Amino acid sequence: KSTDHPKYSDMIVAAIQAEKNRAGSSRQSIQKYIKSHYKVGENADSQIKLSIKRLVTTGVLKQTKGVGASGSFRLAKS
DNA sequence: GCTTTTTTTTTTCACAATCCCGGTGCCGAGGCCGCTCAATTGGTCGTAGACAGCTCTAGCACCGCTTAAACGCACGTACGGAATC
Ligand SMILES: [Ca+2]
Repeated sequence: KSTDHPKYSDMIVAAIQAEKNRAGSSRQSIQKYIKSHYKVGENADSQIKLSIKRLVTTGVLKQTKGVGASGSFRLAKS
């Protein structure tokens, strides 16, 4: 029953939930949609990718396709 | 989830065009022939260039500063392209 309060992971729950029920939000896609006056100028997104894989493992996130040329990971309903 | 609607299918039917065949007939690809001139045979005679030996050109290697240009990095404007009509 430990409430964890992440930083960049909080940043991706708004970047995942900004689009709804159709599987269209990728690491490459999210990084260009989220890069607005806060984050590390360069290689901030490597931690974006670490945040997303750990978010998948909590159970909040799922995937249909991912990495390379195309992807999509979105919030599996609680 | 449930009707109650659009949206996108699939299906079914009639029709146009193309496709494949054998039948037919015409002519040019193919080969033969008989001749001829260009390739071959064997010859002389000259030098183009292969090769050895030497010169010394200029390409390579290396080095030590002095910036100028490349890098990367942040930021956001005007650009590309999706949408509409
Ligand atoms: Ca000869």
